[PDB]
Amino acid sequence: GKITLYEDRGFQGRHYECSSDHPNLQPYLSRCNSARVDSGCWMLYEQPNYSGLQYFLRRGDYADHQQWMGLSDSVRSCRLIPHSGSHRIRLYEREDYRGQMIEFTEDCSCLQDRFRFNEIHSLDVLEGSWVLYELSNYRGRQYLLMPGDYRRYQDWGATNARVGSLRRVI
Repeated sequence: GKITLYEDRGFQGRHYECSSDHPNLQPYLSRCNSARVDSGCWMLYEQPNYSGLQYFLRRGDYADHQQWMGLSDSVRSCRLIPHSGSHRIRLYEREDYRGQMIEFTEDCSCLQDRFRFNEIHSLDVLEGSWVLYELSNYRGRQYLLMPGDYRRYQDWGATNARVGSLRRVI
């Protein structure tokens, strides 16, 4: 993977290129307002160490932060999302893998239609990486989900359990 991040819109100003995860971009960028993804899928984070608000980017050129649905000019860490062979995820209504479970192998743009619930309290990512979205139709806060077990919503970097949609990283 390869991404180049720029301080100003339109690929102008001081920039930094990456091909791997960086938990601290602050020595290289004082702000970020455009990006060019040459290869790979990436998650940008507002704070260091992969915390705060998250934004998913795929190949292509993003001339300002709004083009990745960002809400600020702050990008302080980034992840290269590893390639996914297949996709499979189990979502649970209650913490620690209790309550109603539903398994997905495809995208879901309205989780509420299936759970008849508005919140997910634990999940296991069996195959592939995914992005969970707070709102339906891939809107609101984003949370990257990589293979692994997540016992509580805090484990995917959320401050509440609200979820509305779910997409495979392809």
